[PDB]
Amino acid sequence: LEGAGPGRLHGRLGIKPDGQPGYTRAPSPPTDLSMPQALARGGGFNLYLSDHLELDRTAPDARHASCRQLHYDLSTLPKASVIIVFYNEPFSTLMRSVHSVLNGTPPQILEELILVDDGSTLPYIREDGNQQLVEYLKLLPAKVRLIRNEVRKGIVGARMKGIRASRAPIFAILDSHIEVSPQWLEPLLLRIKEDSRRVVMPQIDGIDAETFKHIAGCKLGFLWKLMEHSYEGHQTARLPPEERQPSPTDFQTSPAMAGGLFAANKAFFFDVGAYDEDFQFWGTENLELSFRLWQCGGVLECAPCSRVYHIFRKGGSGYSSPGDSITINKMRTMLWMDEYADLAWRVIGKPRVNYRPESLEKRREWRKRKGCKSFRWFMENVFPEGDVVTLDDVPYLGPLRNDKIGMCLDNMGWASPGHAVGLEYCHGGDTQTFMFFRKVGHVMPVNDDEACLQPSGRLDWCRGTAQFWWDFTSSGQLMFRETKQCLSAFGRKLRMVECDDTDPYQIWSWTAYNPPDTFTFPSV
Amino acid sequence: EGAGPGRLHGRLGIKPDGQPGYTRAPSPPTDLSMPQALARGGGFNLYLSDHLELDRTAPDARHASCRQLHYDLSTLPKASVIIVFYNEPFSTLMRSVHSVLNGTPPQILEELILVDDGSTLPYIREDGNQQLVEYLKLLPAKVRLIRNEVRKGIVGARMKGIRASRAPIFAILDSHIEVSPQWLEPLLLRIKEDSRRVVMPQIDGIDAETFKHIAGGCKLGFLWKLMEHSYEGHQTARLPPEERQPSPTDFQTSPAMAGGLFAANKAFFFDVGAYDEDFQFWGTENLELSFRLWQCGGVLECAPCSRVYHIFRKPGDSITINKMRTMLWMDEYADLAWRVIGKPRVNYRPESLEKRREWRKRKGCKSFRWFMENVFPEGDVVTLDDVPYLGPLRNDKIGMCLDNMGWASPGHAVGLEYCHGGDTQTFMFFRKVGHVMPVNDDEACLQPSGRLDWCRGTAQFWWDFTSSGQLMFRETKQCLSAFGRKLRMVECDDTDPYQIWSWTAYNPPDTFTFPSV
Ligand SMILES: O=c1ccn([C@@H]2O[C@H](COP(=O)(O)OP(=O)(O)O)[C@@H](O)[C@H]2O)c(=O)[nH]1
Ligand SMILES: O=c1ccn([C@@H]2O[C@H](COP(=O)(O)OP(=O)(O)O)[C@@H](O)[C@H]2O)c(=O)[nH]1
Ligand SMILES: [Mn+2]
Ligand SMILES: [Mn+2]
Ligand SMILES: [Mn+2]
Ligand SMILES: [Mn+2]
Repeated sequence: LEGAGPGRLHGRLGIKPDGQPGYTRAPSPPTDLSMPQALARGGGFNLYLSDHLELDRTAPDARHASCRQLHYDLSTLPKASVIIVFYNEPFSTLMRSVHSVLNGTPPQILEELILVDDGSTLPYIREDGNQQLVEYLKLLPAKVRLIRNEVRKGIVGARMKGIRASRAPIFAILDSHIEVSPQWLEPLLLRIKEDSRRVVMPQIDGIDAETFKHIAGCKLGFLWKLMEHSYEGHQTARLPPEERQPSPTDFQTSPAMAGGLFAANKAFFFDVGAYDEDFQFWGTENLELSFRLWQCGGVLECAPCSRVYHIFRKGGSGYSSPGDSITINKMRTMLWMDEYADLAWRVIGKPRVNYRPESLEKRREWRKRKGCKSFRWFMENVFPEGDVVTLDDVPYLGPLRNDKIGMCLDNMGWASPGHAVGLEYCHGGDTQTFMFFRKVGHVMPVNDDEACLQPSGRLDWCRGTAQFWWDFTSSGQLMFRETKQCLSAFGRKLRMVECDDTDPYQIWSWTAYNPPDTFTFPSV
Repeated sequence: EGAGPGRLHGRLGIKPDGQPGYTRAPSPPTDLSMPQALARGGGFNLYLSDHLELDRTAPDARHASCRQLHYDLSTLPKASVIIVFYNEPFSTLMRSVHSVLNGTPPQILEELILVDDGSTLPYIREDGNQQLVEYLKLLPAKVRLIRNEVRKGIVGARMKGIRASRAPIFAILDSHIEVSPQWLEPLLLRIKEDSRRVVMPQIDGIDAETFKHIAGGCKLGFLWKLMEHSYEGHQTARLPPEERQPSPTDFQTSPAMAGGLFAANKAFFFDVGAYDEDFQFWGTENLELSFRLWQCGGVLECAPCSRVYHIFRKPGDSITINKMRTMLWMDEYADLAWRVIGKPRVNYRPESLEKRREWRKRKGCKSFRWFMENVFPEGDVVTLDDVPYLGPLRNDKIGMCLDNMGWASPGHAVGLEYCHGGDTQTFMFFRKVGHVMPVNDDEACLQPSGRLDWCRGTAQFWWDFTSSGQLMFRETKQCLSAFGRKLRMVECDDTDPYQIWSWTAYNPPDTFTFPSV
């Protein structure tokens, strides 16, 4: 288009022949607006507001002041195809994303913008509907090209379609509800140019769901629930001294990624394994990629100078996925965890589903023909700062039983942090199973490695502090280091008392965790 | 203690002197009024129960083929029978305990837990005549009484028993029941082979007035009023051919449960969520468990060889709440269930309900769509596309809507009234059976006579809503007309404005958003 300049590097977007925008902008949201139910009608974010906000919405520059003091030679960088996959995404969010990309990315480095309709059922995105999307696209450069799936395949399914259709040496995947900051793609391209084996991910800022205000705020690990988790304080303390507070312009390696939003050399991406194409809908596809990448000769970095705003959803869901899809994706990811899969399996509930075993083994066959390294290696070199680097760091996993009263601890059915622990009759169920992390002395319910027992008799969010460090003595006591008192089950009440090996009420029996050397997947 | 067949636990309830510790009452009076006696007894004739023996033999209701089975008692897991009760009469409560001990081998019965849910009767009291507490001393040690300081409800009372149970398996029973031979043996074997199975005995009946033993429908669905309903005729026909006439000895799956008489592995039960302990007093806890059980990796089966007789009898806010909480497990279908029970707006404890929404997602429980397509695919509404119309049936010519006239119960006539946009003027359509029904009662069906009647899945209730807007009845090929504020059938003709109706389309959201408080 024409009108090129700073702020609209691809020209004035969204103008018809007449010269007036082809987007009917909405008036200010109502005064009599109920916010808690609007975040459901909008599918996670306030849509009355997004519809009233302009598609060419300026956004503050969130990169560090030192990041702006850089220079990139556009003529010497490879072009890249940005891929935006979307399903039933509202018009305002989807176009504001495309606008933000086209407005803030030089055309010299943007080969194309591929939009992937993953079987949307909205009338504006359907080819048997009002045709608002397709019609409006003619008002965008040819770079922007829409492609569809006749049926919803999921993130993995839709993302491969975009990458497979991409034409550039590099692709950059983005969400359909995003806004970028200046020079967001330039750092990624330069980094992948010098080593095609690097998968680089931008730092993700936020667009508030309710207010749409721009909110600011690199190393990311994982939880044994098979969820991404940001490096905590005690984990950043285990870092090498010179990497504990890296500079704002440095590329920092990350054990894991936050799911989507990354750039990668297309050829390499297909040679390090693309995406397990049996992963369904939403799920843990971000870890299988993270684990697989590192073990098979790749690098995962984050560029603090490449920042992108993202609408994290709140009090609502944008789409509906089946209940089994999440467990399947986790089971398949456990293939890359080797012996540690035994623990991951118990945290997610020792589940047994149809994880498509036939195709999962062919990935194991692929894994061995590629010579990919082990997860123990991964844990010892890529994520050595984790609380569980070896399965010896989980010495006890099982019921915490007091023989005197003949009972064991019980989460009372809610393993989520915040509620109180009670004494009940032992039935050997997951509700009465507890594991121990010796690196931080955390006593946690098996089904949630974020909940930690405290002297108060209740669970709370696990922090690697003196407020959660427990000691399991040789006598069998649960001693709390800070106060140096031991936990007693006297009268079916949880109390702290002077430690004393003669008090049978404070002697506990905790099963030892001596799992196998190799995890054998379940049956179907 | 004198043990043998018929009294597998020995002679129960005898004092040291050698005389029963229960004074039987004489035959009920001849000048007895049944309606007044069935009131003092609380549902069942208590004058008779008091005169009936606690060691009352009962006919074996099991199929003759069920008796040709063999169980090795030494290889079966012990089970804790839990009987919860509130203000249950002595005779009925004890005849049950006697029947259990009399018809259950001691090797497989770890204990029998009696749960007093805050009874206020003098015989059940720590400050009363102490009839129950004393008489229990004359029963084996297996029998253990425990109480709740205040009436907590079924959910509250049953959990107290399950938590107090010490056996790998528990069996929940009513306080007014009598068992058949080998009632517990089939259940234990089934749960031993797969701890994920929740097995239910088939329920026979004890008449309330005469106390006759009555023979007893193993497949159970549900209504959009959130009530269990036994598979109707047209529903059993949608079953696969190999399950339309199941054998008397085969275990048959049931989408839902009809009251809380079931056995389950204790560990499994607590991992499948157990019972929403925010459910209050009596209510629909049987469906919330059923939906949750199936979606979270469990099975609900019925054992036709395990039979139990049950004496069927003859606050209000708790019930609406329990239904709201159950709708959490229905996903988008809650929109339909919500309008059928009257768009209620109450304090459903929206806080603790979210902990279930997280609990459900942390467990990876499947969707209600899955449930309806795999567990209850024989239902009349498998998808919300099976309910295409929901709204007033309006005739623009006379400017009126249909009206249930304030009753909605089957049997009453439909009249024509002026549209006010209320629930009494709302009607939904089930396309699998062509039922025109009032929204507040999916058991009432429009008929050509101009009246509602019990919905039966027959050609006698199948309506067709044409593209022109007519209500055509398939059997007679006649259309409904509102000529003269009267409902009558006329030869169909799209040019007649009196037989053209406007019915709102039902295109609900993709996810149900609960109301506020
Ligand atoms: O079956 C699906 C599910 C999601 N998405 C899209 O994938 C992108 C990433 O998912 P999402 O943003 O919902 O994940 P989040 O980052 O919010 O956790 C979004 O544009 C979704 O609309 C898709 O195309 N198909
Ligand atoms: O607040 C209550 C109400 C009832 N029950 C007992 O729970 C059992 C099942 O209740 P209900 O009488 O409704 O059984 P149904 O008659 O529906 O089979 C009976 O033994 C009741 O006495 C109880 O423990 N607490
Ligand atoms: Mn997103
Ligand atoms: Mn943390
Ligand atoms: Mn009953
Ligand atoms: Mn019926």
